[PDB]
Amino acid sequence: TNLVTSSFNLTKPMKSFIRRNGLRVQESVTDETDFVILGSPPLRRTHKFLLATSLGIPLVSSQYLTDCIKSGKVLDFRSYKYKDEEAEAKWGFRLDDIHRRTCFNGKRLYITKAIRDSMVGDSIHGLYSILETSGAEIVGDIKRAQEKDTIILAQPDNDQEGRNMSATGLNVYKIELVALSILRDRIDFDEFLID
Ligand SMILES: [Mg+2]
Ligand code: NA
Ligand code: NA
Repeated sequence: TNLVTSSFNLTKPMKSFIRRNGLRVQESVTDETDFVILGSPPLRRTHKFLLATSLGIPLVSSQYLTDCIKSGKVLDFRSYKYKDEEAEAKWGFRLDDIHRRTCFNGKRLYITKAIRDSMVGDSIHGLYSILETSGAEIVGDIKRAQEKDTIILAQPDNDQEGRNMSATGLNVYKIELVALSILRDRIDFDEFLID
């Protein structure tokens, strides 16, 4: 059984339980991950959480491993699904909505130069990873971003490409579109439209 943790301090006794009971901690979420343990509420919208949600991987409470130790047994993690009604209301999604996301399947996305340059390193890496994991095609040539139904992600300010594309009549969207659409498995374009 393969698990990942996010926003959680695995203890030494928990690592020993994992080692002795046929569990394995992975560094990254993949299709081979069976569940992700998250730190206790308030839920943090980490990269691992977003990838797990996109891939249909269950999220599990921090209490699971403690109860496994107390019981001396590998309990059913499905009985320890993560709960946070506050986050569900904030972001408009449901944690028990566990399935592979389809909302970016077949979609083409253009990310402006301003975003690419500002996010160089871990941030842009994460954005490309969530998109590609979710079946999106990333467009590199701004001239191809004119093609029908391309989703253009831009900054609301200080973004020459976003400004110029909007000036042609195209719509450009805030980067927050991606994380929230994964959580909802639905793209609510008007919420993210840049004026
Ligand atoms: Mg870590
Ligand atoms: Na962390
Ligand atoms: Na415009």
